Amino acid sequence: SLILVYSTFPNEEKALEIGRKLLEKRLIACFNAFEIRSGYWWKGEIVQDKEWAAIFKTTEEKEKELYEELRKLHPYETPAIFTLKVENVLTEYMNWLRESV
Repeated sequence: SLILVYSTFPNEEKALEIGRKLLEKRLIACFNAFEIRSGYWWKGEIVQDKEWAAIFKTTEEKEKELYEELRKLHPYETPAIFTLKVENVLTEYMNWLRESV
């Protein structure tokens, strides 16, 4: 079925280049990326950062391969990579997604 894999990137160019590479490899059907502000602890201090998030849409069958490729293309050493399962999907869109990967 459809799965959404989320990650964050240091800038717009890196998010878009990785999404294009994943599409070139036919590992994902599409991506949606957007600018975010983030906050987290780093070296004992709370920091505020500006990043780009992206959601990568693909099938459950491609999840392992997508995790492996995305980890290998990521600029971050320990990137946020996690999966959100979906409960329903418009049939025609699910067919387009499945045919694409």
